[PDB]
Amino acid sequence: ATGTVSLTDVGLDASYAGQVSIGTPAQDFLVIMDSGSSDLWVAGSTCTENFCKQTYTFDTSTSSSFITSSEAFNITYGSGDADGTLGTDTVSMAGFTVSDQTFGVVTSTSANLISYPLSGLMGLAWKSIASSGATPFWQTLAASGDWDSPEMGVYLKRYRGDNTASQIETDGGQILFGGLNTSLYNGSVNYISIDESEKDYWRIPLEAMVIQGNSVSIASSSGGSNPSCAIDTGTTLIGVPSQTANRIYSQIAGAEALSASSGYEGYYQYPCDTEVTVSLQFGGMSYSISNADMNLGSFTRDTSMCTGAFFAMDMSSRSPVQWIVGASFIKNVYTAFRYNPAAIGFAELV
Ligand SMILES: *[C@@H]1O[C@H](CO)[C@@H](O[C@@H]2O[C@H](CO)[C@@H](O)[C@H](O)[C@H]2NC(C)=O)[C@H](O)[C@H]1NC(C)=O
Ligand code: NA
Ligand code: NA
Repeated sequence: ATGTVSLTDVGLDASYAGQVSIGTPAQDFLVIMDSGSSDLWVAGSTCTENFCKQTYTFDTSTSSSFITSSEAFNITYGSGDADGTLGTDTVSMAGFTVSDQTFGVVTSTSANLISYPLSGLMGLAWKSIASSGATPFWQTLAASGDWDSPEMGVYLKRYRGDNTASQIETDGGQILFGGLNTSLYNGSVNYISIDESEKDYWRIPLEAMVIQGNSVSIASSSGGSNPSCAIDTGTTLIGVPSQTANRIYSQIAGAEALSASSGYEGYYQYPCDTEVTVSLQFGGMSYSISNADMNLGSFTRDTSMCTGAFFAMDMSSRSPVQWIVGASFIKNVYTAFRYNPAAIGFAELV
């Protein structure tokens, strides 16, 4: 079989979310679809955080199939963390069901992790990085032979650069579970193979980067000659090692690091009237990033300067990834996440 999740684009390409349903009878939630993590969680109805007061929450007491657990749930993202306890219940998405899906019932988070209309997050990466130890929903489906083809196809719609766009766009893209949507891409899919040691994040090697026509050195202390890049639908921008970010912005005349005084340490800005030409090389092909994705607008009162989508994020030397490649990149390609043989594919959008 196949099944489609319609995506809502929240926050001007900040987060892409789809509907999950949990419990009996079903309780429905809009959750971040996150190819950079592997746990499902939803804000619980007992949560006393302010955001929980203003969004839909999961009432464990009104699900007749809910199996409680005292086991703690704790997950950390680059943007913050979420805590609560594990639970088990029937979960559906895209017309599929997992009867005894383990997930987090969250009752605290770091400030501003999520808000209305979101209620949680569904991890689309591999079991080995699931904090809960549970097999991810998507992975159960793939492993069971339920899918026509063992892959997920992703389209993220772009609103950044549209001056009349809303903070909630329900026409936000699509995830196809169990195949690729041939109406949304053109030409052949270029698959980059992922070996058995790399089934954690969805990650692939960066071969090269070109900005303003200059090939940037992508060597790093953590990642050696070539970084391993999380292809991460759950992040907004492109996070890279500090050294690499410095090198990137050195290729744009007039670029400078934003001071920590601004409140934007790790970000860089450059002249707003410079259209930046930039591509990332994966699997022997260059993939362009449109100027509408690259230019985030002015972050300070100096309106002649605009912030770029690449930012400095030094990561744990315990991380297997040195780049986090978010929606800023992904909006420019149709993306296939292939379970078997394990691979990430890219195609030109139609
Ligand atoms: C592939 O993507 C296309 C384009 O988004 C989907 O087409 C829509 O499907 C719905 C109902 O299934 C129609 O009512 C819409 O009018 C279609 N939109 C357009 C622009 O044609 C299509 O459903 C997707 N296919 C799969 C299998 O997910
Ligand atoms: Na993530
Ligand atoms: Na420099």
